Amino acid sequence: VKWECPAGYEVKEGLNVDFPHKGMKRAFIVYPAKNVSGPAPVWVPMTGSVESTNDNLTVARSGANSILADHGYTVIAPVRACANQDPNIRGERCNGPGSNGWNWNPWFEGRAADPSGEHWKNDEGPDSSFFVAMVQCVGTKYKLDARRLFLGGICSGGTMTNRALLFRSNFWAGGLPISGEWYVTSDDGTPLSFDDARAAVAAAPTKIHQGRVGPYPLPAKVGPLIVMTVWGGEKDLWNCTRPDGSRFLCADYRPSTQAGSNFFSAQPDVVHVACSSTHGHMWPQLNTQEFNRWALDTLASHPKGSDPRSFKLTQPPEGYTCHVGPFTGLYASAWS
Repeated sequence: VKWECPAGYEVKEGLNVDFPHKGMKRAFIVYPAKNVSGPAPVWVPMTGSVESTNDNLTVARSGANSILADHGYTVIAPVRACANQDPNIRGERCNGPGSNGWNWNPWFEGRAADPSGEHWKNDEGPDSSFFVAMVQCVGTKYKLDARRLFLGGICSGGTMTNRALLFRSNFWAGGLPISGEWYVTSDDGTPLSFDDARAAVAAAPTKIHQGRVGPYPLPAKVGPLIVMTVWGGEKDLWNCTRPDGSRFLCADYRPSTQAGSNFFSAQPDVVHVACSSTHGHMWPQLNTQEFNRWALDTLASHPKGSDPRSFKLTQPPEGYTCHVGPFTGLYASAWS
């Protein structure tokens, strides 16, 4: 890791605006770690399609992620590009289909189903690179632990976490993709409809599935990481909204969390923890802060480069079931 900022950019505690990156002006919020001497672990939380970055950071039901600073983590939260640097924007001009080859507008987290997404098959996108530049810049003002840079999020933020881990596995130490998409495709990269992608995983629940969320094809080997994928249970689904206001099912996180767990579990230098709950499709609701503390501290117990064989999972808060490896309680096993 290299600690550097765009020439003349002065990082500060709180809201940072007009951060220059790839022709765009970005913003992010910093909460320095509390009760920590020396380099502090980093948490980069990302909101979803409707919740504002401020909601994700300060509202209990949305995760109140800024509170992790009180837990000894320097929190660096990026604002969505669609929000035009406003940390309070919710779904306005963000909650909907993406443009310029992107599938969803909240984050540059997946290539579109049509040919315009072709280029994103092997270009991480401006969000993935922005987060790296963001952390590297904050690191010039606050002492950050280069072996403990973690990012995560819910919904589209979870999808973005998946993409970031696949394209920058040599930077991040790990992540927490909570109910994020994988956008499963055929092995040859052909985009699949929601229904077809859903059926593909159901027909082969233990295989590694390609996906529009990452590079095509997925990398044969990624850098050292610890990834904790979270599924919200039977109700972990997302209903899109048509221009006329009507709603319709457009995402099921059972296949996407399964697919992610399959890929990361197969990786030799990646410790994958699969967690299941029953809160649905939103930030973990049961013992929320207990979960945030447990999850981040679990990730921090595996600094980048650590031997996966040395990892020791501890019991999660009541309301969660987790274990190392791919998900197992989502689809019936073959031997069954």
